[PDB]
Amino acid sequence: FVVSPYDHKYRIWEAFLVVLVVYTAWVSPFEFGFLRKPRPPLSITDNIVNAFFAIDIIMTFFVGYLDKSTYLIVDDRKQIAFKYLRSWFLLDLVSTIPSEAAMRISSQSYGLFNMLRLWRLRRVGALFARLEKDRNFNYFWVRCAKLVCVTLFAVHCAACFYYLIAARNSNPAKTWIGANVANFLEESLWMRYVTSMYWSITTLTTVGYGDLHPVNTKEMIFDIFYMLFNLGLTAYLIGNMTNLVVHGTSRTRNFRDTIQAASNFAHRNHLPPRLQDQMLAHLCLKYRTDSEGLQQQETLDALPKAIRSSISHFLFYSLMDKVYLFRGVSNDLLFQLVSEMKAEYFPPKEDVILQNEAPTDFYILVNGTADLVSIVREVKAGDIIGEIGVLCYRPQLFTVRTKRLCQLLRMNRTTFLNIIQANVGDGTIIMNNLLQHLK
Amino acid sequence: GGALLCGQVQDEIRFVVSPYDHKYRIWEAFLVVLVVYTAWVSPFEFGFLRKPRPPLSITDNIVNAFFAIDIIMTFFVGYLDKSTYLIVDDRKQIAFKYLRSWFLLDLVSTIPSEAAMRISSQSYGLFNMLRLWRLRRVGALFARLEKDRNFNYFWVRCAKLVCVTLFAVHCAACFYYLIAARNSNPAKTWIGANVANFLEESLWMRYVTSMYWSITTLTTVGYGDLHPVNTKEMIFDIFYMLFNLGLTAYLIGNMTNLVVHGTSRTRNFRDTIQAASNFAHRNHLPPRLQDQMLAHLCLKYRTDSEGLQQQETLDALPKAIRSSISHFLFYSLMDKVYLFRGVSNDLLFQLVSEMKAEYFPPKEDVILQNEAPTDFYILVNGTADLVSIVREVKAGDIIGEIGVLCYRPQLFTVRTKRLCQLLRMNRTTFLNIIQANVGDGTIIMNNLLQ
Amino acid sequence: FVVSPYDHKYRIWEAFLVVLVVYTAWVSPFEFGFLRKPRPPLSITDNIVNAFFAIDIIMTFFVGYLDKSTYLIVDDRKQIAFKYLRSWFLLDLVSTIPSEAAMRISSQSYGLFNMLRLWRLRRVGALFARLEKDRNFNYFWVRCAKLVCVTLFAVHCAACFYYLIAARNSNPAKTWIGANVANFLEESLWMRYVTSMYWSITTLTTVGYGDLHPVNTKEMIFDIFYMLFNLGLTAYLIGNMTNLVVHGTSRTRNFRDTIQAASNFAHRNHLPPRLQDQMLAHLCLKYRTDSEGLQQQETLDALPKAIRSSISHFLFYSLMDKVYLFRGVSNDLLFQLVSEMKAEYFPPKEDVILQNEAPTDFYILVNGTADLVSIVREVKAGDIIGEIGVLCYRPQLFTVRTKRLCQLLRMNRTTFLNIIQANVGDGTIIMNNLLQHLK
Amino acid sequence: GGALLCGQVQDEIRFVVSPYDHKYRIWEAFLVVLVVYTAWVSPFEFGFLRKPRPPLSITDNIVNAFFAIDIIMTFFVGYLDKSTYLIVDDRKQIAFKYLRSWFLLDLVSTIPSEAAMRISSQSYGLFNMLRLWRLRRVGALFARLEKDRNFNYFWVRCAKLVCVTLFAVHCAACFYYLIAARNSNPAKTWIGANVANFLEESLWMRYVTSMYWSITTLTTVGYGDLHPVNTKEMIFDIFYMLFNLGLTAYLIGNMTNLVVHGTSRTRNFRDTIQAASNFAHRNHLPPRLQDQMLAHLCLKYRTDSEGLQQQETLDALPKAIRSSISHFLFYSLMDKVYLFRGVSNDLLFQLVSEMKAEYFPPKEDVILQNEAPTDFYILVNGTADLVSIVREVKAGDIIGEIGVLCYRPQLFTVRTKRLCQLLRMNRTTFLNIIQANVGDGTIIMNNLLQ
Ligand SMILES: CCCCCCCCCCCCCCCCCCCC(=O)O[C@H](COC(=O)CCCCCCCCCCCCCC)COP(=O)(O)OCCN
Ligand SMILES: CCCCCCCCCCCCCCCCCCCC(=O)O[C@H](COC(=O)CCCCCCCCCCCCCC)COP(=O)(O)OCCN
Ligand SMILES: [K+]
Ligand SMILES: [K+]
Ligand SMILES: [K+]
Ligand SMILES: [K+]
Ligand SMILES: [K+]
Repeated sequence: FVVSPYDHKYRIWEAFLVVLVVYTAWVSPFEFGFLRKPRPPLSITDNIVNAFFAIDIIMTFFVGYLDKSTYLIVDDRKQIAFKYLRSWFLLDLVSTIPSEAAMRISSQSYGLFNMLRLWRLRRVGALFARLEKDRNFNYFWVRCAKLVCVTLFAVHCAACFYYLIAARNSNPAKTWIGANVANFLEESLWMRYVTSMYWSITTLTTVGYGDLHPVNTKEMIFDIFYMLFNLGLTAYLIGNMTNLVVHGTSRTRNFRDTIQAASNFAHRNHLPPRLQDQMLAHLCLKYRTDSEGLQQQETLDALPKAIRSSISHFLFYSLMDKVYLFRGVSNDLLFQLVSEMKAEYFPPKEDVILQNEAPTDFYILVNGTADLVSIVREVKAGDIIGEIGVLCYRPQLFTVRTKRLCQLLRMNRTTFLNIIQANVGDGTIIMNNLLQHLK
Repeated sequence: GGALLCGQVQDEIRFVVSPYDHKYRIWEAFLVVLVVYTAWVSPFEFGFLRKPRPPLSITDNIVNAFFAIDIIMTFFVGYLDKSTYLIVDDRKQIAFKYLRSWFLLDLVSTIPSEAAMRISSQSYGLFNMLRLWRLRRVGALFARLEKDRNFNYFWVRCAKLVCVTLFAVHCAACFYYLIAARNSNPAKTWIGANVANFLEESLWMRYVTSMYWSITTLTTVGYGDLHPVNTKEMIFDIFYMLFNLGLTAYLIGNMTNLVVHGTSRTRNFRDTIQAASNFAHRNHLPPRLQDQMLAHLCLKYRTDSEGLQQQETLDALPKAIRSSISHFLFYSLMDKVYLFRGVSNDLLFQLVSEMKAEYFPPKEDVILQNEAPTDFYILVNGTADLVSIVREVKAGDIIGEIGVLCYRPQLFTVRTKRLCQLLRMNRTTFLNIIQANVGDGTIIMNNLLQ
Repeated sequence: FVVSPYDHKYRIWEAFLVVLVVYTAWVSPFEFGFLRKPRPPLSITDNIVNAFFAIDIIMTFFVGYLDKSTYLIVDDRKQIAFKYLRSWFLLDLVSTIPSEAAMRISSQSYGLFNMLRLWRLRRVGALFARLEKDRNFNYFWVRCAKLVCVTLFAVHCAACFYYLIAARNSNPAKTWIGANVANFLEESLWMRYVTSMYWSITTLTTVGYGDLHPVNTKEMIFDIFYMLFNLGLTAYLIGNMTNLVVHGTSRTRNFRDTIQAASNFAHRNHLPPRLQDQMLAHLCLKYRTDSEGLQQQETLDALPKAIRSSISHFLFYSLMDKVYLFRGVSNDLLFQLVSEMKAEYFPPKEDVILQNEAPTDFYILVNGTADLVSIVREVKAGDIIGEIGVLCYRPQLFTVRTKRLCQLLRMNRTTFLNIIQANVGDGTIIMNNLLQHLK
Repeated sequence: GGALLCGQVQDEIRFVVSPYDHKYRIWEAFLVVLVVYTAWVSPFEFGFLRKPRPPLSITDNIVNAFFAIDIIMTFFVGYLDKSTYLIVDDRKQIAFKYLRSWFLLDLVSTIPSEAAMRISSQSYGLFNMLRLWRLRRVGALFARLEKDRNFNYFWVRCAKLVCVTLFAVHCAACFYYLIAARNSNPAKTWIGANVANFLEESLWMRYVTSMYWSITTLTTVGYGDLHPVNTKEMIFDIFYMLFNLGLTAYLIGNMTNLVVHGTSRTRNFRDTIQAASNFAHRNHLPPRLQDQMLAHLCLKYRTDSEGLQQQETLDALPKAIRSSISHFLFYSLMDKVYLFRGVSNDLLFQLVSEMKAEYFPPKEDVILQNEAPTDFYILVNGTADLVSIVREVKAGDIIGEIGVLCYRPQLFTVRTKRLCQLLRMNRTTFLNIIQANVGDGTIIMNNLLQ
C-alpha cells in the first residue's frame, strides 16, 4: 500500500503536476479577466487538468510522510489519511470541481470560481523548498528563479485585473484602453492581452511612458495599490540580487587578499626575488587546486577520525601496496602509516628536498614524476623518496626535483620514530625490507 | 540516506503606577491607534478643509479628550533613572521631570481647534499640524519592539518602512493639493489643467487624484498626466523628488541588510557541506561511503554550534551567576545511572567538565564488539540497542564503560534506531580523571563490580 | 614666519574659503549657462571672492606641511615654496584673474573662463578627507554628506548646460524649453532657472514626466550622456546608503543574537526559570552599560600594560585611599592590588556572594550600595566585602545583596595569595590592619 | 598629538610560440580592439543597412584579414594542460585541440560578407551577426584581469559593467529600428509617428534617435515621446523591459558589493578607535593621558595586522619553502649588532623566534633609568637618543640588554624622535632562552663584558 516520499516514481508525478500548476497560474487570471463563459478548447483542457488533480486527491492517500518530530517516515494508513483530511483536503477538493458544474449553482460563478484554482500554487512553493535544500543546485540561483516566477506572475495578474476594470465599465471611453483604441471590444484577444501586458510591465519597471494610464477613480485606486506593491517587490529583488552577487564573487576576492598578504609580507621582510616567486607560485597553485587538494584537506581536517581513517584506507592503501620497503609488514602498522601521512601538491621544477639537508621528513609520490639530481634517476608514480635519510639520520643523498604538477604524501621523522616505537617487532620487517632494498 | 538529516540541520540553522503595569501598557497601545488617526487627519485638515465641521470636529475633540486624560495620568506614573535602575515614585520628581520635558508640547497638542480658532480664523489647519507632535509615541513603540525578543525583527522593520513611506505619500498629496486650492486661478494648477472645475468635484475624487499623483511620483513611474504647471508647483516637486531619492535609497538599503542578515548562517553551513560534496565528487568516492561522511559532517556542525553558544553565554557573565549556572550544570548533566551513585564532588566535576557531547545518526553503530576499550558514553536522548539484539538502551543509560574502568575488550556492538545524543569520555582522559582522589574511583569500581 | 597646519587660526581660514568654494560652485555654471557678460551685483561679488583667494595665493607661502615620508612637519621656507610652485600654484593663480581682464583678451571669454574657477573644488575634497579621519564625526554620515553634495552639484550643472544648448539655438522653437513656452527669452531669469532645475531633477530621479524633453539631436546627445551618468551615480548612492544602514543597525542585531544564544542555552539545558531570568537580566544590563563597563573593558583588555596600569592608578587609587584595611601599606603592594583588580557591574537586588559560600573572591564597591543579609548592616561607596573570608579561608559570614545598579572591583583568592607572597613584610601591615578592624 | 598617527594608520589601512610571449600578448590585445569594432558594427549592419558599401565593407574585410591571420597563427601556439601544468608543444596536439574546440566557429566568423551574399541576398545582416562570436575574447580578457594583482579590481569590475550596459543599449537600439524599417507602413511605427518621413533623414539622426529611445527606456526615465505604436513593438519592448529589470538589479548588486568590500578594513579599525574614544570621553580622562593611550592602541593594531599576514602566508605553504622562508627570516632578522657575533644557531633560533616586534610613537620613552631590567630591545627602524643626551641610537642598534644578561638596573632613559619599530625580549623568556646550551650564552656574556 503506502508509497514512500523520495520514491523516484512519485517525484516524477509531483514534477508533472507542477507543470500543470504553471498552466493553472496562467489560465486562471486570464479566464477571470478576459473570458465570460466556458469555451473550447480551454474548457476541455481545463477538465483534463482537473482529472489529473482528481487522481492526485486519491493518490495522496497511500503516501507516507516524514514525521520530523521523530525523524522517521510514517507508513500508517490511519495516520496519513487523518493528517491529509486535516491538512487541506477540502481546499484541494473544491479546486477540482468542473467549471460547468460550479456554474450551474450560479451563472456568474465562472471567473471567480476558476480563481480558486490558484490554491494549487502551494506545490510550486514546496518545489522551491526542496531545491533550496538539495546540494545539486546553487541556492542563490534557485532564489533567483523563485523571484523571476513571482515577477512574471505579478505582471500577468495585474494585466488581467486592470483589463477587467476596463471591460466591466459602463462606457468604453473613459477607460485606460478605450481612451487610446476607438473600440477595443471587437478587436483581437491577442491584441487586448498584449496591450494589457505592455501597460503592466511598463508600470512595474516604472518606465511609465504614459500612453496608457488611469482615466477614472477605480483605475487610480487599483494603480495606487499596484505601484505600492511594485516598490516592495523591486526592493526585495535588489536585496536578493545583491546577496547573489556578493556570495558568487567571493572566491576572487579571497584569492586577491591572500596574494596581497603574501606580497606585503615579502615587501616588509625584503625576501629575495627567487623565493618570493616560489611563494606566490605555490599560493596560485593552491587556488587552482580547488577541486582536489583544497576541498580535500578542507574536508579531511573536519571529519571524525574513524571515517577519516576509512577514507585514507580507500584512497591510498592501494598506493601502499606498491612500496617494496613495506612489503609483508603488519597490516596495522601500514594503516597507521596512512593515518599519519599528510598530502601536498607541488609545481613543476621545484625541490621537495635538497641534497645534504637534514632528514626531517620523507614522501611517497602519488602521481607526477621527479628527478634525483647532475641527474641520476627518475622517480615514478607509486615510488618513495627520502626514507633512507630518515632511517640513517644523516643528510639526504640527492635533491629531488619535480617535473610535473606532483602530489606527494608526507611524514615527519619525529612521528615516524613514535610509529616505530609502536609495532616494534614488525619494525623488524621494516629493517629487513630496507636492508634488501639496500642490497 | 543523509539528505534528510542535513535538511533537518539546515532547518535548525502611595499612588504611583509602574510603567510596566499591563493596564498601563494597554492604555499606551490604545493611544498609538489615536496617533495613527492623528497622522491621517492632521494633513488632511491642513490640505483639504478650511473650518471645523462634523464628523471630523467631534471625533477630534473625543481624541483630544483621551490625550488630556493622559496629560493628567502621566503625573501618577513612575520612571526608572539610569543612575540607579530603581523606579522613582517621588511625586515631586515625577512632576518635575514631566514639566521639564514634554508637558508644554503635550498641552498645546491638545487644545480644541474650535478654541484656537477664536485667536484667529486663519489658524485652523496650521494649528492642526501641531498635533503631529504625537508621532513620538510611534517612534517609541518601534524602539521597544526592535529590541524585544518576542517580536520578529524582519516584520518590525518592514512595518517601520511601510509607515514611513505611507506617511510621506499622504503628506505630499495634501501639501500639493493645498498649492492648487490656494492659487488665484484654478485652471493654471496641476489639477485644474486636467479637471476643469475640480473645486466642484467630491472630496474623495480630489483626495484619490492627489494620492495617485503622489504615489506616481514617489515610485518614479511618472506618467505625466498630472505634473507641475507653475513655478510654485515646480519648487515643491523639486524638493519632493530629492526627498524621494533619499527615501528610495534607504528602503533598498534596509531590504539588502535584512536579506544578508537572514541568509548568513545558512550560507555558512552550505559552504562546509558543498566543500565535502565537491571533494567526494572529484575523488569519485562510493555513494555508500559518501553519505556516511556527509551525515557525520552535518552532526559535527550541529554539535559545535551549541558549544559556541554555551561558551559565549557563560564567559560574558559575572562570576556569581556564572558559578550558579556551572554548578547547576555539573550537578544535573551527570548522575544519569546508578553506576555513579555516591560519586564524590571533585570526581564529579573532573568527569562532567571533561565529557564531550556529540550527536550520532539513526541506524548506525557507536561501538563494536571485541574492540579495545578506548571510549565509553552516556546516552542523553534518542534510542539504541545492544546487539542479534540482547536489549534496548534507554535515554539516561550507558555503553562501554564496563570495559574501561576494568580493562576488557567491549562485550557488545551497539546500534542507534533514532537520532541520538551522547556524552563521550576517552579512556586516556578517564584515567587522568580517576587518578584524582583515587579512593572515590575505587567506589565507582565497586559500583560496577558484581 | 611659517604657520603650522593644525593651527586653529588657520583651520578657521580654510573653513571660510570652503564657503567661498560653495559660492563658486553655484555661480560658475550659472554664469556659464544664463549670463552673457559681467553685470552687477555678481561682478563686484566675484571680484571680492577673487580677492580672498588672491590673499590665499600669498598666505599659502609661509605654511608648513606634514611630510608623511618622515612623519614630521616641514618648516623650511625654501621647501614649502618649492613644493607649492610645483603643486598647482599656476592653476590657483589663473583661477583668480578678474573676468573683466580675462575678457579683454577676448570678449567671448567670460563664461568659459569663469568655468575654470571650479578648480577651487579641490578644497571641498580636502575637507571631506579630513572629516573622514576625525573621530568626532560619523564616517558613513560624512560619506552621506559627500554624496548629497555631488548630487546637488550634478543637478545644477546639467540644468545650466541644457539651458545653454537651448539659448544658443538659431530658433527658440525646436528647443526643449521653447516647445512649451511661447517665448522663454523675455521671461524672468528665476522662471528659466526653476524650469531647468525642474527638468534636471525630473530626469536624474528618472521620474521623467515628459513635459520637458529633447526636441533635437544636440539635446538628445546631451541627455544620452546625462542619463548614463545618472545610472552610475544612483547605483553608487544605493551602495553607500546600504553600507550606512548595515553598519548603523549592527548593535541591535548583535544584542538580539546574544539574547537568542542565551535563551537557546537555557532551553537546551533546561535551566530553572529564576536563574534564567538572572542570566538575561545581566546580559541586558551589559548592553545598556555600553558607555561605561562595556567600552571600558573592551578597551582596557587591549592596552599595553604600562598605560593600562597608569589608567588604573588614575581611576581607582583614590578609592583605595578609602579602605582602612590597607591603611599605611607599602605603595607598591596597593598598586599591584589595583593592577590585579577586575571591574564588574550588577543589577539591583542580586547576590554578589551568599553566606556559607567558599571564599574564592572579594570585592570593593566603587558606587552603589548593598545590604549584608535578616538584614544586619549597609555597605557604602568606597567600602569592602568578603575580605575576612579570604583572610580566614572559611565560609563567608553574610550574603551581600545589591540595592542599586552597583559597580564592584573584584579579586580571586588564588591570585591574592600570590600577591601576599610578594611584599611579604608589608603583609604584616595587611595582618595588623585587619586585626585592628577585627578589634 | 595622536590624531595624525592614527590618521596615518588609517591611510595604511621547434616552431611553437608560448602563450606567455610578450609579442603574442600584444597581438591578442590588438585583436580585442577589433572585437570592440565588431561589437559596434555588426548590430548596426543588421539594423540599419541592407547591402555592403564603402567604407564599412573594406574596413570589415581588413578586420577579417587580421582574424584569418589568427586562425592560422593559433596552430603554432602552445597551451598548458591542467594535468601536468607543462606547456604542450606537440604540433599534432595543438592542432587537434584547436580543431576539436573553436576552429569552425572562428572560420565562419571570418568569411567575407561579399562572398556569403552570393549564397543568398537576404543573408547579409544576419550573417554579420555571427561575427559577435568574437566577444569570447573580451570575456577572456576580463577573466584574466580580475585575478591579476597588477590591476585594481574596482576599476576592472566597473569597466565590465560599462561594457555590458553599453552593448545592451546599442543592440536594443538597432533591433528596435529594424522593427520600424521593416514595417509595411512607416507611419504606424514608433519613429514614423514622430518623424513623418524618417527614411529620408540622415543615418546619424536615425541612430541618435534610436539610442535616445534605448537609453531613455533602460534608465527607466521613459519620457514617452517615443514608445511602441504596434503589437510587434510592444512584444519587443516587453522583453527589453524585463531584461533591463534584471540588469539594473545586477548593477546595483555589484556596486553594493564593491563599496562594502572596499570599506571593510577601515570599518574594523574605526570600531576599536571609537570604543577607546567613547571610554576616554565617558570616564572623563585627561586629554594629556587620552592621546597617549590612543597612540598606543593605533600602533598595536598596526603590529598585529602584520602578524596575522605573516601567519596566514606561512601556515598555508608546503614544508619545503616554508622551511626556506623561515630559515632566511631567522638568519636575517637577527645579528643586528656585534653583541651577537658568534651566536650559535640554536641560541639564534631560540632568540629570534621568541622576540616580539612592535611599533612605538615619536617623542616618547621606551625604557627609563634606574628601573629594573625587565626587558630589552633591538631597533629595527626609526631613531632615538640615549638620555640630557649622551648619544644617538641608530637603526640596527640595541637598548637595555646590558642590564639584562648581567643583572643591573638600567643605565639610561631612551627617547624616540621618529616613529620607531623595535623587537622586544622579556628577561623571563630571555633566561629560558639562555638556559638552552648555556655555554653559548656565556659567549654572549663575553661579548658584552669589557
Ligand atoms: C546616501 C545616498 C543619498 C541619496 C541622494 C540624496 C540627495 C539629496 C536628498 C536627501 C533626502 C533625504 C530625505 C530623507 C531620506 C529618508 C529618511 C528616513 C528616515 C527614517 O525613516 O527614520 C526612522 C523613522 O522611524 C520611525 O519610527 C518613523 C515612524 C513614523 C510613523 C508614521 C505613522 C503614519 C500613519 C499614517 C500613514 C498615512 C496615511 C496612509 C493612507 C528612524 O528609525 P531607524 O530606521 O533609524 O532605526 C533605528 C536605527 N536602526
Ligand atoms: C534576482 C532579481 C531578478 C530581477 C527580476 C528579473 C525578472 C525577469 C527578467 C530577467 C532578466 C535577466 C537578464 C540578464 C540580467 C543581466 C545579466 C548580466 C550578466 C553579465 O554581465 O555577465 C558577465 C559578463 O561579462 C563579460 O565579460 C561581458 C563582456 C561584454 C563585452 C561587450 C563589449 C561591447 C563594446 C561595444 C559597446 C556598444 C557600442 C556603444 C556605443 C559575466 O561576468 P561576471 O559578472 O559573472 O563575473 C564573474 C563572476 N564574478
Ligand atoms: K519614469
Ligand atoms: K511620461
Ligand atoms: K507623456
Ligand atoms: K523610474
Ligand atoms: K515617464
